[PDB]
Amino acid sequence: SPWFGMDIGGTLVKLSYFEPIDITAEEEQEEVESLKSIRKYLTSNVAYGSTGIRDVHLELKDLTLFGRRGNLHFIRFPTQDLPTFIQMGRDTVLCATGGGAYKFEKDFRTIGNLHLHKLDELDCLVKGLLYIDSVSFNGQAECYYFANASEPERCQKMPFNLDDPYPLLVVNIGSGVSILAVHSKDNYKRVTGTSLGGGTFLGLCSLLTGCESFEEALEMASKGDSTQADKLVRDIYGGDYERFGLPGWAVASSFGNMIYKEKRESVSKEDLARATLVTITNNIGSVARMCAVNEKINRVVFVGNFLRVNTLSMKLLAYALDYWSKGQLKALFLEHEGYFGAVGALLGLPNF
Amino acid sequence: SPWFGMDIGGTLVKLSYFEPIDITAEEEQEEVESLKSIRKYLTSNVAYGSTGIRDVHLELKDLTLFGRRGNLHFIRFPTQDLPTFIQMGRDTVLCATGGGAYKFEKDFRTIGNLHLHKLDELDCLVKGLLYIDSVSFNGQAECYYFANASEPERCQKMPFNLDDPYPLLVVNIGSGVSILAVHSKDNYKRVTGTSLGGGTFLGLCSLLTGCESFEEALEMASKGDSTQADKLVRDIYGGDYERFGLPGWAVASSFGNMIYKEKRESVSKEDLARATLVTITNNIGSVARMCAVNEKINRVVFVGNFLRVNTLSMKLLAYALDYWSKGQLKALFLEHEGYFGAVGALLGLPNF
Ligand SMILES: Nc1ncnc2c1ncn2[C@@H]1O[C@H](COP(=O)(O)OP(=O)(O)NP(=O)(O)O)[C@@H](O)[C@H]1O
Ligand SMILES: Nc1ncnc2c1ncn2[C@@H]1O[C@H](COP(=O)(O)OP(=O)(O)NP(=O)(O)O)[C@@H](O)[C@H]1O
Ligand SMILES: Nc1ncnc2c1ncn2[C@@H]1O[C@H](COP(=O)(O)OP(=O)(O)NP(=O)(O)O)[C@@H](O)[C@H]1O
Ligand SMILES: Nc1ncnc2c1ncn2[C@@H]1O[C@H](COP(=O)(O)OP(=O)(O)NP(=O)(O)O)[C@@H](O)[C@H]1O
Ligand SMILES: C[C@@H](CO)c1ccc(CC(=O)N2CCN(c3ccc(C#N)nn3)CC2)cc1
Ligand SMILES: C[C@@H](CO)c1ccc(CC(=O)N2CCN(c3ccc(C#N)nn3)CC2)cc1
Ligand SMILES: [Mg+2]
Ligand SMILES: [Mg+2]
Ligand SMILES: [Mg+2]
Ligand SMILES: [Mg+2]
Repeated sequence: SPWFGMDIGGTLVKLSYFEPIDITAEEEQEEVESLKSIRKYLTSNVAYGSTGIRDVHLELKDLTLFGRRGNLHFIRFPTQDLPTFIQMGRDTVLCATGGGAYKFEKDFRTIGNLHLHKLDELDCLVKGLLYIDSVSFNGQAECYYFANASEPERCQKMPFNLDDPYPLLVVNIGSGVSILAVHSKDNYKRVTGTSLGGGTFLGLCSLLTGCESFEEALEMASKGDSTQADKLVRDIYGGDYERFGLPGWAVASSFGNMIYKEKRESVSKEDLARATLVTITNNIGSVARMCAVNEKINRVVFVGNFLRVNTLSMKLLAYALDYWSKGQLKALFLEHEGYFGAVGALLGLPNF
Repeated sequence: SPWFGMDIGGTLVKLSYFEPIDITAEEEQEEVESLKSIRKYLTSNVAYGSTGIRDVHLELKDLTLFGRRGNLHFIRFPTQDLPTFIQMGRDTVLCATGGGAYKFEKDFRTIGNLHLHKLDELDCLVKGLLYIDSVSFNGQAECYYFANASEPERCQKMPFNLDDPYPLLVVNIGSGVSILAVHSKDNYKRVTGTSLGGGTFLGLCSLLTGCESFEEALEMASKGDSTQADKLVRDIYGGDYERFGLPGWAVASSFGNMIYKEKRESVSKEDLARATLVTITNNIGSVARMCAVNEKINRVVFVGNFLRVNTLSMKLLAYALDYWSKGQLKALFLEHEGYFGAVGALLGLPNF
């Protein structure tokens, strides 16, 4: 049967699909038409229906997996459209993770003889992240950081080696945020989480601006000035708060200048989108910083789809984590964004 | 001259005023008319102008201070109205703290011969909190907690003894949030802060609901259901996330159900006010919890005017801190709310 792993999150479904490329002459004969149809559909289209997308740039080419060679594909669609997916499937051993592996278990079982194996969303995240870094991104580093993140004229993406990845703090920014302390391949802990995550960005942005997609919210934020909404240290002190080393540009109160009616009447949607992005991103960085200090871990890797096509938040995390930790913590990022749980689920197939 | 301490914050000015009650016969004669006018104005009115308020219920009666007996009064007004206050003063040694002691230093000096002494906002907070607990609230405890905070039929305010108050984590929830680790009367550190504070509650509430006061925002929140806006663990899993002990009712994504247009169209202003309150309150509790764990401190006292007339947030902090710490941390509260910096500033008078 086809080799899939699926991570059904609170907002997005992520699917990893292994396309064999070593199909012999006899194997092609023995391939049933429904299976050939699935493989050709997945590999000849980059858009599936109105809301599924194959992230072609992430494809791992000529990967050896379970003793076969193939291409590993990365596909996403909204969890809201899982009914379309399941209806397509009804018209296979599925390793599935995320909350939706449990929430929609009975729905997957409407597919006759389908064998669903539910796997833990954070176990799959850790296994998938370690796996992808181990095999490399087609010979390039999977992990990167922003060098000189405090100096815009210098700041640039650069590769980072994770060959000995432990210990590692993993900050998974999805709908909500989970924070993991990883001590070895089989020893990690969920330190805590925060509810101020990607769904808070998208939900608050939607309420405040009328945006109707994540991409629109980011486009608005790129044009906005968060300081039109936020109350800064310099708005309270007139300058720095010197005694505790707080710069005047630091945010004292997110959205705190919106207590003034005349400021609410002048602020733009773009300013509000950027203030929402800045508020959520700084809170994630600060929680990660406190967790790293307590866990005695100095490498913090941020993953999850809050950061897909979101260089603004990545650079803010890189700058803020470095600044507020006095250079003791380093922000790291991974090219495969939000797909690690789906890969980790796929990697569970040999156990069944 | 009159004995005042003033804390000029990012949103509110707090004023502590000592009314002498041991005025002799000769002292009354030597009292100049402008001074008698100030004392009678302050003690015969509970509303000053359109926006100043004396919190009569907080008055400390027959306090011995600087060798005299008197009543200690607690007065607040918006920082936006400090121009009215200074104009009243122009038509004295002022110990002043908060950011506004610096921001408005030149304005205070428009009052002829006035001597301004700027004091640190967190030093004054610590000194004032320790002082008020030491003298008691007219014989009652200044500090309280909520007993049995997880059981609504039992939950009740009860006094707490701080006679040996160290160590103590102090969470100051003003416009922004400062977190202090207090080891002795003269040894404390500002552990960190968060920008998601009282100004975020009021500013976001105002944007989302059109409320035009803090009190209106709380009234709205009391009628709302935050789960109409928030995405809960049970919305993602269908139930608890058992592996990591996350109950289905926990918030996975604040405002995370507002990514759906039809839910934005059905949610009420009251629901949005309550979701704003819950989001900000849980984040403050969680940051306090992480700081307490790292500082090895098990008593966390929450102060600042985000919590004035705000039993909803106090009870949520008491429940959440107890729940998420597995009973290892206790939330404490103080009757004098947001006045500690103003008292601490007053206590600096003998140094000048
Ligand atoms: N399964 C895989 N498929 C494709 N490329 C891989 C895979 N695993 C690792 N790689 C990449 O290819 C490189 C060589 O891997 P590999 O052929 O396993 O040699 P090796 O690991 O150095 N020695 P060994 O594992 O003992 O045979 C690695 O450094 C990765 O960059
Ligand atoms: N096309 C998109 N649609 C919706 N959200 C997007 C999209 N692209 C990026 N995002 C962001 O990515 C977040 C979801 O990230 P993701 O890691 O896929 O979470 P999830 O697994 O669905 N949720 P969770 O159950 O909390 O693990 C959203 O909250 C958005 O901030
Ligand atoms: N300055 C004060 N003015 C009014 N009441 C006070 C003051 N200081 C403390 N109190 C309260 O009054 C009680 C008695 O205080 P006090 O008269 O100082 O006796 P004491 O502290 O027990 N002994 P001592 O300080 O050595 O003279 C305290 O426990 C407080 O509740
Ligand atoms: N009447 C009120 N007007 C405005 N805000 C109020 C009022 N009553 C309570 N609040 C809340 O109290 C918060 C301000 O608390 P407060 O401790 O006085 O901060 P501040 O000292 O002015 N600010 P900061 O400079 O950050 O210390 C506001 O953000 C509101 O959430
Ligand atoms: C799995 C993923 C799905 O989306 C996810 C679930 C839940 C959460 C939230 C989370 O993990 N939480 C723990 C820490 N929480 C608090 C709250 C108050 C106090 C105090 N006082 N302490 N901790 C909030 C929720 C994220 C991601
Ligand atoms: C004095 C008072 C006035 O209102 C006040 C000032 C400032 C603040 C905010 C504060 O103290 N901050 C420190 C911690 N911050 C971050 C941000 C990102 C990362 C990472 N990565 N780490 N830390 C945010 C601001 C509160 C109160
Ligand atoms: Mg997820
Ligand atoms: Mg090898
Ligand atoms: Mg203050
Ligand atoms: Mg005594």
